[PDB]
Amino acid sequence: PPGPPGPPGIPGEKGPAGERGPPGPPGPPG
Amino acid sequence: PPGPPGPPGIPGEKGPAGERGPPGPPGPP
Amino acid sequence: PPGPPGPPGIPGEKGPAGERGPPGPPGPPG
Repeated sequence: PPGPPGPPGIPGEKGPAGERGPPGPPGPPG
Repeated sequence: PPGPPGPPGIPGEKGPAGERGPPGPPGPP
Repeated sequence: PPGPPGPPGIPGEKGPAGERGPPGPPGPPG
């Protein structure tokens, strides 16, 4: 009779980096 | 007679958060 | 005789993309 199921697959890879954040607030008035 | 293939692997981790944004605009007059 | 185990499963899917980064710092003085 055929044997047991094989091992689980390896984990997948880490996902891509997220998007760069938005610009900050305006600086102090000059 | 080997058995059937194993189950699919676990998902990978979510990617890192993006980098911080740039400085804001220069102060206006 | 005892059947050997099956082959490994397929690798997992990748993780999703990361979250957006934080806002930048305040701009420089005018």
